Amino acid sequence: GSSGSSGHQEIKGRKTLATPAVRRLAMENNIKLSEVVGSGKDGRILKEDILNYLEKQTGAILPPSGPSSG
Repeated sequence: GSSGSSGHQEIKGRKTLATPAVRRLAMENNIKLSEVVGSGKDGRILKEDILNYLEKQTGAILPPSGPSSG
């Protein structure tokens, strides 16, 4: 055994750079802006980023933890 989890860390960047209409698109889809890899030059997260975050979040890697499968 003696198995451990890689771990988790945080990087500066409290204030997010993205339009207001887009900032909400996340709060509605429970999307972590910070996680949403912005596209705009200045890492500005555009509306497209959101639609691109779900397509990736939906097909994530997760265990069976039961009969359920999706």
